[PDB]
Amino acid sequence: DISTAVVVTTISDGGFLDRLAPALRDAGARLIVIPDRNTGPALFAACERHRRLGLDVVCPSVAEQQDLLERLAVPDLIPYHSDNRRNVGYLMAWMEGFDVIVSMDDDNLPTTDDFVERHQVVCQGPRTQPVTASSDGWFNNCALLEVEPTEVFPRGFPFHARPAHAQARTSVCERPADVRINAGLWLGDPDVDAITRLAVRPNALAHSGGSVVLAEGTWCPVNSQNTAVHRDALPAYYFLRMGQPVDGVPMERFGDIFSGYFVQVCAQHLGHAVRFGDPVVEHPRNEHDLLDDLHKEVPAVRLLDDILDHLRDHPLEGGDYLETYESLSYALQEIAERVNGRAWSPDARAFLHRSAHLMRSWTGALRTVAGT
Repeated sequence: DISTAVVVTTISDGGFLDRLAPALRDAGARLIVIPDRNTGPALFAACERHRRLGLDVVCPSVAEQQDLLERLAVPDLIPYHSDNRRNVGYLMAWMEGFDVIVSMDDDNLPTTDDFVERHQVVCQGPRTQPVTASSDGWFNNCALLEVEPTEVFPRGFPFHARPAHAQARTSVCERPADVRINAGLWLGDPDVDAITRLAVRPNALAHSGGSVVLAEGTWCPVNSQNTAVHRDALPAYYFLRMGQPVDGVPMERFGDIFSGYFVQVCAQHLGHAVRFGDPVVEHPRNEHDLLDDLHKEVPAVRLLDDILDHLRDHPLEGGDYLETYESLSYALQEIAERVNGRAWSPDARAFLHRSAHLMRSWTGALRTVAGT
C-alpha cells in the first residue's frame, strides 16, 4: 500500500485547504503544510479544523521546525521569509518514511479525483514502456497542452535551444525505463517564465498530448508546483536557496528550476526517468507585479544555459541519490571556474560554490536522520 505525503509551504489564511482537502482526504494522503514567520494564526485553525474533517494534515510551527533542524545540525540551512521552507516538508516526509512526496504550490488544485493515484506512477517499478527522445536533447512539456495565443516553453527551458527546437525530431520507442519523477502539468496559467508571461500572457486551455517519459539524454525543466518524487530521489530534490547576486542583482524564483534539473541529471545517471503529463492541476491567473518577477528571474536566466551545457559533459559518480547528488555538487564547483561569459562576474561564480556547500549540508542532514 503506497503512502503519499503532499508538501506545501504557505503564508496564507489557509483557504486553499477547503478545496484541496477533497482529493487528499479521499485518497488518504498526508498533507504537510510548512508555515513561515509571517503566517497568521488562521492557517493553524484551518489545519486542525480540516484534521477531524478526516484529513491527515500536519502544520508545524516555526518553533517546531527549528527544533527539528537544530537536532539535524542544520540550524542555518533553510531561511525564513522564503518558500525555501518547502524543504522542511521534504525532510519530514522522508523521515516519516512516505513512498511518494508530491510537491504542490499553495496555489493550484487537482482537477481529477485520481490526482494522488496518478502521481503513484513513480512507485511502479522498472518496465519496458514507450520512451520519448528528441534529437536536440530537449523536450517542451507545454507542447502537451493547448495554450491560447501562441506556442510557449516552460519556465527554466533554456533560451539557446528554443529557436532550433521546432526542427528537432521526436521519436517514441519501447525501452526499459523506471519513472521516479512525475511532473504533472497545469491548466489556466501555465508555468512559464516571466519573459514569456509578459510577452504573450499564455492561457493553457486543455491537456491534449497525453503523457511522456523522457529517454536518457532528453531533458525538460521540472518545477515543484505539481511534482511527484519517489522517496529514493527525494535526496536530490533539495530546493535551491535563492538570493545570490548575479552581477549585483539578487536571483529569485528559480529554486525549483535548479532542483528539477538536479534530480533529473541525478535520476538519469542512475537509470531512472522523468515523466510529464497527468494528473493536471488548475493554477488561477493570479497576476501581480510581473515586472518584478522579471527583475527577479533575469539573474538566474542569465546563467542557466551555460550551467546546463556544462552538466552534459560532466560525468557523475554514485550508487544512490545521495552519493550522486554530492558528486553533482562537486561538478558544479568545477563548472563554476570553467564557464565563460559576460554574466560570470565573481559573485555569479561564487553562487555555484555556495549552493554546492548547501546541497552537501542538505545531504548531511539526510545522512543524520538515516543514521539513527
